[PDB]
Amino acid sequence: AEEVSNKQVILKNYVTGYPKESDMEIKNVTIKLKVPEGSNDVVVKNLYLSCDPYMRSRMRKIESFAPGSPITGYGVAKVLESGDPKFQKGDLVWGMTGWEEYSIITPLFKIHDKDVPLSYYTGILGMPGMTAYAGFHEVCSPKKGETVFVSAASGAVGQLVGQFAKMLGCYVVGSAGSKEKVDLLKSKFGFDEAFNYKEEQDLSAALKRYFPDGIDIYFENVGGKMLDAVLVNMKLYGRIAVCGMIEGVHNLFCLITKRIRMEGFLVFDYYHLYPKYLEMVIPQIKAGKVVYVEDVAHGLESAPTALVGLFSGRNIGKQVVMVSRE
Amino acid sequence: AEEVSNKQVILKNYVTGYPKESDMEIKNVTIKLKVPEGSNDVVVKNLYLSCDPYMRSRMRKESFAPGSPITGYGVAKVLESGDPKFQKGDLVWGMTGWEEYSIITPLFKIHDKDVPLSYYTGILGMPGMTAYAGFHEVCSPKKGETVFVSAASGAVGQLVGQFAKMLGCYVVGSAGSKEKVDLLKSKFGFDEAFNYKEEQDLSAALKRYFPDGIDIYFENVGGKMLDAVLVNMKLYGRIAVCGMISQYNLEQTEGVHNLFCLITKRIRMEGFLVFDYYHLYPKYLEMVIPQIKAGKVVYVEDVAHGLESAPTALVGLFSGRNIGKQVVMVSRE
Repeated sequence: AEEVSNKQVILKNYVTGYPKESDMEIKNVTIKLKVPEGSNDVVVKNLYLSCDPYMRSRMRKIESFAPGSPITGYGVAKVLESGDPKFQKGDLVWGMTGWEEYSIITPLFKIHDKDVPLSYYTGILGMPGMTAYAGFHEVCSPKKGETVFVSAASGAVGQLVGQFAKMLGCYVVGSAGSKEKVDLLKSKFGFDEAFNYKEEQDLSAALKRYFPDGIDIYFENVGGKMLDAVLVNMKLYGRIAVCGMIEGVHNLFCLITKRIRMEGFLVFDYYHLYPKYLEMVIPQIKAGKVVYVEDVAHGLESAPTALVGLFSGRNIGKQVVMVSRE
Repeated sequence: AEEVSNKQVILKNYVTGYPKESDMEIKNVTIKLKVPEGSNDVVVKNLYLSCDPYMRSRMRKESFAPGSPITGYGVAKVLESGDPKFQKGDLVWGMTGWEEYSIITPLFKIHDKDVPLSYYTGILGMPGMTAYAGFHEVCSPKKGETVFVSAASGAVGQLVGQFAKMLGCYVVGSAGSKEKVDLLKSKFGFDEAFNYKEEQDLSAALKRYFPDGIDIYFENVGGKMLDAVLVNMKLYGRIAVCGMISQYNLEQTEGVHNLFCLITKRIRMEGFLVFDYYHLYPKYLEMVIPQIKAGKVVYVEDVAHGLESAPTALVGLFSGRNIGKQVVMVSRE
């Protein structure tokens, strides 16, 4: 069997406050590229690793990461060997993998379309795209002409939700944390309006300015004070898809008077709809009708920085790490 | 037209904290029992008035007006009508004034008086329709699911528990006294119940009653109770947000902290108002009335007598003096 050096990003310890580079280290080991006898494991060479916000919670003790082992997360990989009938040497796959050059994956999606850049299978064609589609299309049951608000709108998820809303004929407003993200939202992603929540003294007032007749749909990435501001601005029968949250919420009585449906979901419950997502979004990508922006960090050695950078909000759009070229 | 003296319960001032009896007064006016010449109004004699917790909010600056009668749901007899739908002698229920006689702009006609008329302020009126629409529709309940009902001895929660039981759900209720807890289990057939005041830790109390979590929360209370439920919900759990009674007498609301559970447990938490479900009211009556007459569905109300008791009845409600649904009888007829 092939035996190769394997660079890994190890969680050195659980993190309490500011996740920092020094909470991870690079370890170099030797791996044999062989399906373990008996198993239906898959042996892969990792090509891209996604840096996704949910991973931060996994660095603290609560399934969390383990000190001493590689970080894991969504990625794109090429199969080298397989004990699973459905994958063969040479297949391209996306799903959960290790933060390392080669992983052994236990019981993952096969990639069929390679006309698109492979990096997209960490964003629009991967979990963030499926998340936006599940929350917006499935949970909010949106209708043409409805008004839509997205918090953390410059994120991997939010930027898609906004474009999907536009594609449907909705009026769409986004919230973000810098001048440059706000301009990106309007100038690159086609949000009708956007605002820097940091510059507003009164979030409810600011939502009222952009939604004079109220909000039909909130794509919730934030919670707390932002949610309170959304609640008093919702239209009757308004819908809130609770995707992510980052202060006590005081305005829940608005759920009654406005008859709001507020509903949490997890993307992995909707993966049986992924083919039907690919059929909607792939042509849009081709017709240049849905755009995507991303920061690409190069090499595993840059991965600790990239991850801390994402957690920090120090980057524009989706953060990814390219593990190797080709 | 007949002209009669008309006692009225007037809101004297907007209310700060818990209402007191002195926030209201009895006034006596002369009323002409006549349909205003242009209108399709109905002239009614009021027989029963409901005391409902949502009224407490209407007492602060839709809101009630200082100097004017309190208004709310009641049961009344038609004396004169400018509306072909309603005839002299009809019994109706709907919004009316806290007074002996009201002029209403059309309101449900009552057909069955083989039940107590007071029932049309509760089990057969708005609270019963709320329990029905909230549990039967909003909660999408299934046999064998676990159900928690806050303010369970209240007018709405006491029905929710019995509906859940009829479906074969396992049902637990919270109330604010030993007497109300005993009632939930002995009369309303809740599987368990507890006095919220006697629990050091609501989250741990709910874990004890629901080892595997709560499928359905019928929410009447809000606040720390909701936070304790959130951490105890099952996967794809549902919360019908009906009322938040713990919140109505506060200058500012309490912060809810556990909404991250909506994500982890994929909960649907949905507000609703009975106004949107009155299309199901004929279905609800035709189901519930046979059950009432068979003693398969039970109700507990308190009936205070005379308009002069209404302030005390209303204040009492807001502070838990009543067992079950509070009503005021204005008159017999």
